[PDB]
Parts: sequence; C-alpha cells; structure tokens
Amino acid sequence: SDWISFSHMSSDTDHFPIKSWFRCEQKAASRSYATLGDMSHPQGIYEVRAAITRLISLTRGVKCRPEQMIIGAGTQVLMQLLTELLPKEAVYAMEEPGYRRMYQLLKNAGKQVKTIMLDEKGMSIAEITRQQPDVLVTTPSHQFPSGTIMPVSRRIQLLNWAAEEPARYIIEDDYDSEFTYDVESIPALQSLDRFQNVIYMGTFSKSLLPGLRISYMVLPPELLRAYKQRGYDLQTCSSLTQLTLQEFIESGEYQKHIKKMKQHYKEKRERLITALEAEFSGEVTVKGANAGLHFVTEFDTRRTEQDILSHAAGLQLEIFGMSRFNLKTGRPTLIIGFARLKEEDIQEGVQRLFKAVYGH
Amino acid sequence: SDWISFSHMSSDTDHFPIKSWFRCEQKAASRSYATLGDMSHPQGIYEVRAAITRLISLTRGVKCRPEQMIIGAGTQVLMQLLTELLPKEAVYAMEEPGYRRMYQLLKNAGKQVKTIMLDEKGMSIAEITRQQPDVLVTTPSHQFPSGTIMPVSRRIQLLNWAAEEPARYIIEDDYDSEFTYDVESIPALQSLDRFQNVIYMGTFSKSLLPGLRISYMVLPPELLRAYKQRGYDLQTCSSLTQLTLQEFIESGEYQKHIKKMKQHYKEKRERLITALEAEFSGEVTVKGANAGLHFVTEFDTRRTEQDILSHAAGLQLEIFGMSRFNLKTGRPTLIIGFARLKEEDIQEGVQRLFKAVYGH
Ligand SMILES: Cc1ncc(COP(=O)(O)O)c(CN[C@H](CF)CCC(=O)O)c1O
Ligand SMILES: Cc1ncc(COP(=O)(O)O)c(CN[C@H](CF)CCC(=O)O)c1O
Repeated sequence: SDWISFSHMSSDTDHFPIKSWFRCEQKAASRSYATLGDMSHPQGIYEVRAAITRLISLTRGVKCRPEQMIIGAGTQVLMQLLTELLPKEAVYAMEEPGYRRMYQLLKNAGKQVKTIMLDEKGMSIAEITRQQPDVLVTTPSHQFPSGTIMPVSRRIQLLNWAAEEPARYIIEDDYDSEFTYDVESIPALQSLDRFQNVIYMGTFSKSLLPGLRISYMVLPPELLRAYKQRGYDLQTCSSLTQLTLQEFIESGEYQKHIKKMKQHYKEKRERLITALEAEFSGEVTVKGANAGLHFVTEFDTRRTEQDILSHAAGLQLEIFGMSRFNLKTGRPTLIIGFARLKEEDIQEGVQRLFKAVYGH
Repeated sequence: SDWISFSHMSSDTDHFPIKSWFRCEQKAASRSYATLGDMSHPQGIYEVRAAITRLISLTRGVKCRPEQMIIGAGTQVLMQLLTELLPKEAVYAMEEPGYRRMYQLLKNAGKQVKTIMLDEKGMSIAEITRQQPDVLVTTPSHQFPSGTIMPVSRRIQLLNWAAEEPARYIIEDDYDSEFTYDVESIPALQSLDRFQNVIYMGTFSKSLLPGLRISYMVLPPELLRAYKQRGYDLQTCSSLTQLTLQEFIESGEYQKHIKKMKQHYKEKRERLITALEAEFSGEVTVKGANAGLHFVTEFDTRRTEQDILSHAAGLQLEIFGMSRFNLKTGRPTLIIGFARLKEEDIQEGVQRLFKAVYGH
C-alpha cells in the first residue's frame, strides 16, 4: 500500500526528535522515580504545570499561575470537566463550521448549542449579539476548519461582549497556534482581556505527537474555586509523560524543536501551494493558509464532494471534505493537512488529487 | 524527612522492573513508530486490547472479545463514560463502606445512589432486594475497603438478581484482584454469569504503577452497541503506554513480574502481621487480610480516630482512617497498605503506630 496523506488528523513523525524525547524521559525518570509509586496531583504535577505556564506566557502572552492550570489527557476530557464547572443551564455557542466532536459532546451532555457563522474576521460578533449565548467556543489562531485568523479588533469585540454582562464566558481553543506564515503572531484572547472571563485551552498534539495525550486549560479564579470544591477528581495524563514534557521543555529541546519545524513547515507549505497551482493550472482556490498545519481548497468542478472523496480513496489518497465540519451548497471544498505529508509525496499526491477532482 | 508509609494509595517502586519496562518501550516504539503520528483507535489499539483480553481470560476467567474492551486512562473516566451509556434514570447501588470518589462522581452526575451494607459474604443481597436499585457496583476480589472476599454463593445470588428482571446491571470493579494469601483465587462475576448483565472493570495501577494510567472495561453487547453510536469519543490512554504494555505482556515480562511479587507480597504481609501482634501484644484485630494489598486494623483504645491520625502525622507515619470510606461508632479502625512499605521499615513503622494509638 503506497498511501499519500493530506489528512489534518495526522502529525509529523519524520522530524520529531524521538531519541531526544526518550533521553529526556530517562533523565526525568532517574530523577523522580520514587514519585511514580504515587498518583499525580489531580491538576497535574506542579513542576510540569509551572513549565507549561512559563512557556505559554512567552509564546502566547497568556497570563496565569500554575495553580490555575489543569492537565489534561485530551481537550475533550478537559472540555467535559469544564461543562460541569460552568452553569448547568448555560447556552453554548460554537463556530459554524467547527469542531463536530466538541459539538456532539455538548449535545450529548444535554446542553443547548447555538451555531455562529463566520465573516472575514472569524466568529461573527453580530450573530453572537443576536442569538445571545452564555458561553463562546472559538479558535482565534487558526479557525477550525476555515483557517481564518481572528484579528485583534474582533478579539476585542468578543472580550467586550463577555465583560458587559455577568455570567458570560469565552473558551479560547488555541488549537494549531504554534505556526504562522508571512504574518505576525497575535496575542491570545486571554492576554488581551482586561478582566477574567476567558478559559484558555491548549494542546501539544501538533507540536509533539497526538499519541502522547497531553492537553491543558487555564481556569478563571471563580471557576478554579468551583473545581477545588470537588475533591474527587484524578489526574488523567500519564505521570511519565508529564515529567518527560517538563524535561523536554526545560532542557531547551522544545524551543529547539519548534524553531526547526517552523522553517520545515514554511518550506513544505510553500512547495505544496506551488505544486497545487501548477498542476491545476491556477484552477484551485486556497484559503486559510496563513497559519496552522492545514488550509482549504475549493474546486470549480462538475463533481460532487463525495465523488471526489471516493476517487481519492481508490487513488490511495487520504483526504477529508469540508462537509465534515458542518454543525447544523456551492463549489466542493476539501481540507488539506500537510503535517504528516512527506516532501517527496507532494508532486505525486497533488497529481492524484487532480484525478480525483477532474477525472483525468 | 524519614517518613514511613502504611498508605493504601501508594504502590511498590523498589521491585518494579522499570528497566525492563523501558526496554519494552524501545522495542514497541521502533516497531510501531509510524503509528505515533496518528490518534489511537477510540477504544484503544486493537493489539493492546487483544493482549489484555487474553490476559484477563487466563487470570480471572473473563469471557470477552477485544471489540468489547475499552481503554482506559483511569477507572473514573471509564465509569464516567459508563454512566452515560446506562439508562439516565438508573438508580445506582454502592457498597457501604466503599469508594467515596466513585460515590461523589455519581452524586455529582445527578444520579440517585443507594448504599448497601455488608455481611460476612460481602455486599448484602438482602439489602439490594429491599432497596431495589438498577445498577450494582461491587468489589468481589477484595472489598474496598473492608477486604472481604465475596464467595461464589454470594456471587451467584447477585447474578440471579440481575437476571430475573430486565434493565439490571452489575459493575464488577475488580480492583486489587491480582493477589490472594493462603486462599484460592475465585473466578470473576462476569465469568460465572450465564447471561450478559455484567460490566467488568480492571486496572494496572497495583500490578504496575499508578502513574502509568491504564485501565479498561468490558461492555455487554447492547452497551457496546450504544457506545459505537456516539462516534465522537477519543482515546484517553497514551499510545506509547499502550504499546509498551502490549510488549510487556507478550514478551512474558508481566507474568514474570506477577510471579515474583506474589511471593514478595506474601512474605511482607506475613512479617507485618507478625510484627503487629508482637508490638501490640495481640491487642490488634486484623481484618480482610486474605487478598489485596491492604488490610484493616481495629484498636481497643480510649483515643478517637483523628487523635490517632494526628499523632501518626507527628510521628511521620502516613496512614488513613476507615471513616474515609463512609458514604452515608465503635472501636477506631485504620486501613493498612503494605505495597510501598519497605521491609526495613516494618518494625519501626509498627512501633510508631503503637505510639499513635496508645500514646507510649
Ligand atoms: C478544535 C480542536 N481543538 C483541539 C484539538 C486537539 O485535541 P487534543 O489533542 O485531544 O487536545 C483538535 C484536534 N481534533 C482532531 C485533530 F486531529 C480531530 C479533528 C476532526 O475530527 O476532524 C481540534 O480539532
Ligand atoms: C474501588 C477502586 N477501583 C479502582 C481503583 C483504581 O483506579 P484507577 O487506577 O484510576 O484505575 C481504585 C484506587 N483508588 C485509589 C487507590 F489509590 C484511591 C483510594 C482512596 O480514595 O482512598 C479504587 O479504590
């Protein structure tokens, strides 16, 4: 099987410093072996939380203390916990299109979920004003899946909405925030907030490996107060993985890895986009390519979205359609992930994509 | 700080084959490295599930197929999932005393939880008959915390109750089931069932390390059918830890480890009990010492339970009281864990316990 992946759900393994990660694991183990016989602190190991706290403060401008952070064996399990801290009758609002898994979670939890359309600045403040939700779920760095980078002006507008009335919350899902392309980084919503109505959520799945299972979220003082009154929660993220992450960060291996990958991802994205317009002779529209590890491609073709997806499968091309992210009409659109995609598979994979779309 | 631990929440690190575990990790990694770039199958990696399936079939007699198993980053997260598969208005029944964390979870989930007292055969079938619950939560191998081993006759009685009426479930929490002392092993409730009304739950926290975070549960066909209709769940247990566990088991390292520890735990328990009656001159009543990694000690003393716990702290002795496990009166009773307890700390720790109980 000679498969080529344009999947957004896969990550890079070719350039991941797996030997350094293991060497960090050995060092952390031989240093904190005796602690492995006990269960971790429910919020996660303090030193690990402190290591992440410093990191996100530098890279995203996030203001927090380690006592506010909770780890974190996946965004969903943390989101599950978060819904139980927020008001039970809270009305949730998600981006349309958006993360369907998180949508289905909220629906299955008996919560009312409203869908918010997007403009060129991302999540529409006009629609939020109209539908009047309680909790916002947004992806500022790189809108999942449209890829729109929410500008500061829109970020300020959401912050104002949350601040002008009591019991309003913003869940900043800062997924896929490590990378931008020929545009500058923008501070997180949580950092621009003059108050404390933002829950910041992050993950290491795209910067490290998705199989590692480490996420985190930062609670506002009152929500943190509600969490501590539980007293029955147990840490879900592995202790070995926590201590390995701490060493990986503090040894400087993480920053060294990120520095290497921004250049790698920049070059690969450039080649892929160049190859796309070359093969399609400019008959492909690329959207949301200024950040993240995926972008969107629309096609002027007589074929439907599943006809394309079907042919791609027969051509051994792993790809997903944009209708996957509909929560609640025009040219067919696909999502193109280039994290796992090997550089040598670019020209071949783009040729296979052409056949899946046009036929020949 | 020269602390001695009688804690039931700690595990053995002195005799854990940590170097073998890492060597298993290296072998599994170099063999399945490419899979680390993708998220695991939501139920867990199939080969890992199959490895656990064969294991529990041999040791506990559990009848199941890998398709029925779900991993599994902790019993609580699996129990959380289980409450969402079972009927929403299901009335739960737990052992009194029992696992307070699991009790608080169910209460926080808006579920009605009834408490069932114990007799010499464990969870009272007479009280279950009287209170008429929907779902039973029990710990047959070693009752948490009383330590009573549920005999087959009582196991059969619970199975009959669940089978004589529709929509009745038994959650077999087979925690602390690896070890018995001078008594024979008893097949799991799930294995003795002539039908399929039992959910079998297990963990590797006591056989391996609690920081590893690997648990599992086996669903009945209909409950499995309800799980698959979700389609939004993500695996919470680390992929590296899964693949390491598989290698650890299949290489024969696990069986070799268990064989070594049963002899270790047997000798240590014997010495501890011998030391207890020697120091206390026979004025200590030991209960529930035929299995598990802890037993119960009652004391004829004028001191209350927290006076004892307080003095133990000042004497640098980590210990917990039995009132910790009350869900909803006589001689003070403490729980004595001997998993982490070093052999050289037995005589000293038992002397410290005497001072905490009697004063001198
Ligand atoms: C909106 C969003 N926030 C966070 C994550 C990270 O979750 P975690 O690693 O468990 O912390 C994802 C990633 N979701 C998966 C990407 F591979 C699945 C995509 C699909 O269902 O199309 C995501 O979309
Ligand atoms: C009844 C019961 N079933 C399972 C587990 C194992 O859970 P997990 O490792 O996450 O799979 C425990 C262990 N509970 C902890 C033991 F250290 C805490 C004890 C306390 O709260 O007293 C337990 O009591």
